[PDB]
Amino acid sequence: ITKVLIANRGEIACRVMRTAKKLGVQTVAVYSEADRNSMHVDMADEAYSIGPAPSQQSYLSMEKIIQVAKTSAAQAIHPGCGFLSENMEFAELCKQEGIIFIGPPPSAIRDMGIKSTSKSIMAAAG
Amino acid sequence: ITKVLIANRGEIACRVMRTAKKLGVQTVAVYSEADRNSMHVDMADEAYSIGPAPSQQSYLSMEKIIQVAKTSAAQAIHPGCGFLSENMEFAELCKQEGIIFIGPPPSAIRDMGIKSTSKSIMAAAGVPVVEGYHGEDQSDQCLKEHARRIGYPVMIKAVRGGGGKGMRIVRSEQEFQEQLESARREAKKSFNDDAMLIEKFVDTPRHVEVQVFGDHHGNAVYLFERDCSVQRRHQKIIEEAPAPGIKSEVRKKLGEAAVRAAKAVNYVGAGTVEFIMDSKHNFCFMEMNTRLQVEHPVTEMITGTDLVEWQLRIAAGEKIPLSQEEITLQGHAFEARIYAEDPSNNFMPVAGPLVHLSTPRADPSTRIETGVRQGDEVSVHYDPMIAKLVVWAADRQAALTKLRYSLRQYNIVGLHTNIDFLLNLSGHPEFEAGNVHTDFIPQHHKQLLLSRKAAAKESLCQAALGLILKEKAMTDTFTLQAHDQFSPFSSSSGRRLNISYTRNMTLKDGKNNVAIAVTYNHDGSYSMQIEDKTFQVLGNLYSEGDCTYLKCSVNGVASKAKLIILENTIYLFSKEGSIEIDIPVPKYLSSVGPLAPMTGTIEKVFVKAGDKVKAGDSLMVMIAMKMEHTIKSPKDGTVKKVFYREGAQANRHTPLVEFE
Repeated sequence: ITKVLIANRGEIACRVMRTAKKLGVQTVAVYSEADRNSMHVDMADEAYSIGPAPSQQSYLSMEKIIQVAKTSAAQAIHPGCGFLSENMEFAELCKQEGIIFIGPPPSAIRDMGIKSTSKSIMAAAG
Repeated sequence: ITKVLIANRGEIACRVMRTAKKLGVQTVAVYSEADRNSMHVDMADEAYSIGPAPSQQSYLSMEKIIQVAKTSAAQAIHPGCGFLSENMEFAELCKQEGIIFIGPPPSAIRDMGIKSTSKSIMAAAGVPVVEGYHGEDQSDQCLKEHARRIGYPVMIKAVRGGGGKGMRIVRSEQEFQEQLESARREAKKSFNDDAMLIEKFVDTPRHVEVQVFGDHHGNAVYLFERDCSVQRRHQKIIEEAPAPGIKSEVRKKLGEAAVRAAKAVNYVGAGTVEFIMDSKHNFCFMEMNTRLQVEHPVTEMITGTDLVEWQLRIAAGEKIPLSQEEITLQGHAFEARIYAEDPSNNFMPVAGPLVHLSTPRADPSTRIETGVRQGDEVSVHYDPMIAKLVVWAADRQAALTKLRYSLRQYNIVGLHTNIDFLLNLSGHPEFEAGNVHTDFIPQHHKQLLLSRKAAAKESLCQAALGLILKEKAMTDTFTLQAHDQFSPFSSSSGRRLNISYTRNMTLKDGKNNVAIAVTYNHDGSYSMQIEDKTFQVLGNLYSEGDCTYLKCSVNGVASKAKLIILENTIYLFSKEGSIEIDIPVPKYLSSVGPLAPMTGTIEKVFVKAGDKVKAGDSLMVMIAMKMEHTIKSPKDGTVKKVFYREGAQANRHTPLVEFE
């Protein structure tokens, strides 16, 4: 991973980018209309806008984040926490598009959605 | 050693002095007339001049360096690299004078001058040298026996001579009929000698260098070997510290073999034993270096040692502070050497001023060693190197990413360098995979020197914005000196009454001109139309230390690049490359036939038709009431007619010569 897109904002976006800079990895972020002058916009090497301030139009969007990853030539996407971090369809979309999803594979995410499914899988393991 | 004289300049002089200051040792340096304002003069506690700029009169002199050591009361001399570092007579002179030579004793230097002498001394100790034969007894029948003894692959070269002709290659046993044909067809017409020597392989060799450090008490340790295979014109360009591509057993074997070699020649100090390998780890000794080398900081990153401190301690009579079982191996380190040179003509060195110098961010894992400050010039009398960038990371791939990431932050403006070559050399699919051998660069040479590419329209928007904001800066610093402060007109807003203002500027991208129409918007944004496409361009300037950065937002895409504007050229340094956009120069700033000054007679004509003069040339001399007037040429070209021959009377404002 030479360039990572961080599909998140604020404290978590800055925490990851500081590590990336330390390692030598380029960072791209997104900022909606709402975070145009937030902390992670200036810390990033490049960032793209998406749309209206509510999260439904900016950070929870599946297509907009991929579109940013493709045009910036990002090799991996880090969802951080709270937006797409538990979105199994997004992890599957990244795989099909060819982008590294930083997180568990879709097969490990989907089976954890139902509490009774993970209870039985783990109980059978001791 | 309480005071050391360093008989060297530049990067190596500063590297040693920083350690000395850390230890508490006073440093003296020498600077010739050439380095009066170089980096190591100010870092030193005291420094002396010697003489004329060429090295023969300053750093290679034996007596001048001793004279400096005596008057400064230095206790030891460190030769560094390249001048007296291999001068055995100087080491003997120091001993006789009473000054500590920091390096091996003369007895260890002299026996290493002759390659056959060190080969025998080390071979007798169990060192795997390149064997072969150096005898003339290798005729056709003997050659068959010699090839069987060393193995069927053979490269045959003359005892005397070369040039790339007359050589014979054996890649199998049943090729001696071809060897006999070639020996008669061409080989003996150019060499004019029957005697030729044999070696084993020439197929993708690698140079692997393992360090040896010994002391005056009989101890020796080894530090982990480097891969030094990547070179062009027999000059090392980059270097890999942990020598990737080998196993831990190879590292142990090279450690023991190099210590046996260093003891065989009774070597003391920090030296290096150079091995050559094939693809199957058959290492053979070729040569040994007897000085503390400039390559060492790339290894220190992965061993965790300080070899300059170690060398000073054993020179004072101490033991090796850290044993061979305490030397670790963590991560990978790379060096990239930045030279003042122009690769477009197959690297000829260039010399000139450095107008801007910026280094990558400091970090314990990013070691920056420079010998040139901003405002300093590159000379022609000494090595054209500017800087060495050394990085460390947890593994090989992380270090290659960090090396390229930080290298693109290194900005030189004022002369041509090899930075773009280093970036294409590291960022090459085969180099990252690990396909490294001594012919890598000539094998892929055409893929490393790439032509200039056209700028994107977004990059032209950034250049136009930087220029506009620089003009604003000039306006702002004029206002700060004005009495009429806070007033309007000072804001470079382009606010016309009831209408908008569009500025039409032209930028030159390489060879081609591009017109950019910049509309000033009421909210401070710009709308820049380049050819047909409109960009919404916002941004400003900010400072970090002594560097100016341009902050851009173009169509919602934020970016940041360093903005340097030097005379006509706009430099944009970003994390994706470096783009140079030129500002065109108008005719009336770049323009800088003739008439008679009074009514006089002409003494001497100079030129006729068919001649050519260049500007500021004597065309005519005329005397007018006893005042000799020499006409000159503001114009240029070739004369078509001279209207007045010598001795004729010319009048006021009468045309003298003509250009067709």
